Amino acid sequence: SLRSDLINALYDENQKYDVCGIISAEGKIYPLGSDTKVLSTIFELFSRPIINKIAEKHGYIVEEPKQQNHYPDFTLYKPSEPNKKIAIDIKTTYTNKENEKIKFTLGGYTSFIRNNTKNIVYPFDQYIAHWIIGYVYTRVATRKSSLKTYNINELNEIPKPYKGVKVFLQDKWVIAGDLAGSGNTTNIGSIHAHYKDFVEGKGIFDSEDEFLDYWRNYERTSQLRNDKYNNISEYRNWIYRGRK
Amino acid sequence: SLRSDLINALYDENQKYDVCGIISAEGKIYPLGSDTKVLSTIFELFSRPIINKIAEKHGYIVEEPKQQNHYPDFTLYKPSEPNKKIAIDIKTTYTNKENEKIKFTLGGYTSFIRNNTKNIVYPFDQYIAHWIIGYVYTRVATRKSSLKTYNINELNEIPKPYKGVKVFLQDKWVIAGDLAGSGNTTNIGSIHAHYKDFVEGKGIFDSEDEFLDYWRNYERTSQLRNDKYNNISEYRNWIYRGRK
DNA sequence: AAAGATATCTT
DNA sequence: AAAGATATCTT
Repeated sequence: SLRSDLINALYDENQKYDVCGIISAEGKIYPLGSDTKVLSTIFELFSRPIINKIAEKHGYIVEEPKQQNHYPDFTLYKPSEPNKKIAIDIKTTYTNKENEKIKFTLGGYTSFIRNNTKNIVYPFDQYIAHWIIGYVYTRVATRKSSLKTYNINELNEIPKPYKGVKVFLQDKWVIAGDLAGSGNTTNIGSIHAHYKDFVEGKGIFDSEDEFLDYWRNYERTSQLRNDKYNNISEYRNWIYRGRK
Repeated sequence: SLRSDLINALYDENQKYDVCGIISAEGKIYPLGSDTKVLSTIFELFSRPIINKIAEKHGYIVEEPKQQNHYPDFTLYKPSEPNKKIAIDIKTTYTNKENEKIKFTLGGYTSFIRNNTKNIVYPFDQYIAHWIIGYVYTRVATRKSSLKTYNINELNEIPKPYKGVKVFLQDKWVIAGDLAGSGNTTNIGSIHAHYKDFVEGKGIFDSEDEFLDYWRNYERTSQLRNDKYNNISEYRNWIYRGRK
């Protein structure tokens, strides 16, 4: 299927290629920096060709946003099936050591999930799937990156800002947690777990319907949350009480 | 001076080189996307070797943040004078057609300017200068060709996501404005003007001390600013009356 | 944890 | 404009 083909293509491409710099039209190469600010950008760009190739192979049109603060990174759909759109978002995070627990920010909880057309390319109801392509990289111990330029002959001598990279594709609701991923920017937080758990989808919500109800009624501050719910257990008790 | 040389080098490099993609150690090239999240990263990386080259020529050490989310992008200082550090931050914004008005977000107003060691590499009082290297690019619409990978022999064929790029170097206080650049993320806003005004330094503050005082006492919401000041005129009247 | 940093945009 | 979106991190 589209999903299985995309997952195979992602593993393969990632296992074969290692990004090491930005290149100019004149052939001069500039090395990469250490921060996720740099790496999330690199992984977004690395993924575009893969996604588009697999999508074409299945008769899916691929669209990127026009406005810069609009979700998702990629909207896939067949012209004949306008209400069966697939949303793909690329998310990045790091680990200092290979077997540590990681977590992702999974998007705002006050935008499109509460208002059908807010900050989203197409109305939220036109999407039948929301996939997360997550990249996890291990930072290198050296805090000092290279500050000189290179040429094509020196590609093998350019130091990489990451030690290793792992990728996965998974439905957003399956990996969503019950604690916010950010405060002032009100993001949904993912489960705090090992890479394997994201791959296998060991989440906390019983369904996508529960995931949505939880995040649509989550309060912004703990003060407001204390009289409602602060976690999954409390949310379920809140349902029992009659949503009050 | 360090400053004249740095801007001559940036201006020169920008005219002779055009970034067109990221490259893998295997020689595969991936095209660039058209949003600022992407170009901001590219311009940061493009600037690094130039800043380091010019700094070394003048005997300065160049240091990048050891921790993420710490200002500034580059800290320059002579070993013999640790308390006269220079902060350089790279900022990017876009324009839809050349010669329109632009504005930048100039960093937070509730972190290091109010608390000497908050989110900054070295205590704020050890910096004698805060320079902003600003990049302005004219946005260009993404085409189908940008969604495939390329080879080294095709560098000149890869489409660029920008039509033109202008660069300037100026002191932060000089180009700082009196209105916030963001709400929930409390950023200082720059003057809203044409590129030449940034190069020339036609700002609104009379001194760096006025700039600091204004932003150290700027309230976070218009409700709270109502009885204090919302702009430079009201701030000056407020100062005239005894800060009441 | 929760709250508020990092950079920049949109209406 | 002011306020709150986009992604992610740290204390």
